[PDB]
Parts: sequence; C-alpha cells; structure tokens
Amino acid sequence: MNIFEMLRIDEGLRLKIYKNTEGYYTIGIGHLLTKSPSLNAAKSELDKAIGRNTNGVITKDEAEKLFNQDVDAAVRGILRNAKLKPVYDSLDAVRRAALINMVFQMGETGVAGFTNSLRMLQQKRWDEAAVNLAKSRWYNQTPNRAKRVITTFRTGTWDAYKNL
Ligand SMILES: [Cl-]
Ligand SMILES: [Cl-]
Repeated sequence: MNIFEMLRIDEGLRLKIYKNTEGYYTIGIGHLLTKSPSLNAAKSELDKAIGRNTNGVITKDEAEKLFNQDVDAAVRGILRNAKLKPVYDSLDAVRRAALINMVFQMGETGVAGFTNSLRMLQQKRWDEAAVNLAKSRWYNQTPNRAKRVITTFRTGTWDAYKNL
C-alpha cells in the first residue's frame, strides 16, 4: 500500500464530471473542478486542466495525470506550510500518508485548522489524537473514510485499507 493506492480507494475513479459528497463538480480521482453551481463553469475548468475540448469526458490516462499532479501538490503544500511541515516531519511513513490524504481532501488551510489534533500527533499521543480528530464536521460528514484515516494515524499500519 502507498498514498496512491490509498487515495484511489478513498476517492474512486470516474471518467465523467460528477458531483462529489459536497455537491461540487469533480472528475477523475477526486480532482475538484469548481465550487460553482454551473456545469459550464466545470466543463471550462476541465478543458483548461486537460488542455483539450473534453466535452466533460476524459480518459484513464488523463485522470491519472491529474492525480499525480494533485498528490504532488498536496505534498508540496504540506512542506511549505509552517503549521504542517513540522508535523509531517515528525511522523513515520504510514502516518505521513494519512496526513497527505487529509490535505488532498480538504486543503492545506482546512487541515492546518486541526490545531489540537496536530499537536497531539506531533506528540505521538495516538489514541488522544484519534479521539480529537473524530470531533469534526469531517468525521460526521464522511465517517467511513474519516475512520480509515483516523485508524491509520492511531496504529501506523495500513490495516483499515487492507481488504478494499
Ligand atoms: Cl489542474
Ligand atoms: Cl465516507
């Protein structure tokens, strides 16, 4: 298991524009297009991202390309974030993947807001962090996925994902 496989399980793969869990236009492997209510706006963002007139449909390779770029960006966002970097640097390889997953889903800014959980992770207080992480909109809105990431932080193993 690795970050790629992990997020592919969490986000799935769709080759046509769809609405994510928050009702926003998305494509591929969780690549958000826009928060705008307009499908045209989404098709426009899509063609600009791909570099061709897609008509709202992309291929598998194109999806994988956006995915590689998004993962890369998530990592770089962590590394450039003064609040995130220290945490990421303190963790082991498995737990680092759990932090990348959260950043990919909710953005650098959203994750940097879990101040108390971040401190606990930094301190290696696993069970405490898991409890603190669960008290969030994130967990109440997407509980099955939140539980998988949380278990990851708690145990430092990929067990929540083995089977998927
Ligand atoms: Cl893009
Ligand atoms: Cl979920």
